[PDB]
Amino acid sequence: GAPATVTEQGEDITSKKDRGVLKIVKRVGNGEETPMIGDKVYVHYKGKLSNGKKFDSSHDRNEPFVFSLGKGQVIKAWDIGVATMKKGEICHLLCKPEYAYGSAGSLPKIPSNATLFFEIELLDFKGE
Repeated sequence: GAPATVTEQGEDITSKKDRGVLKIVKRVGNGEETPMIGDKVYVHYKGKLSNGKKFDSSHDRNEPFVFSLGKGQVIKAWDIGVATMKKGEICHLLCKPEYAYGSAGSLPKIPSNATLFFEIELLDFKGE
């Protein structure tokens, strides 16, 4: 399924080249520009564990997830991954634990040492 495919066929987008964050572009976005550091980004997402269980989805809330890019407001894999996206893009992101919740996890749903799968849609980005 999709998690296996991004694991086996995804692009390493880390600057360290450690395969900690893998990406596949699923829907091509608009033009060329990607957000810049500090922009207010609006996304929809769904996340799953490696046991197949969905842990969260913004679609279920009828509102986007909003954060300031490149400021450590989200897990490392998201700062890295969302920075590569075009407006309107949908991607799949595989996040090894060192770029996610590490040994701590996120209690109760995300266990220790968890590799995470996300589908992410970049809705919009704005400077303030």
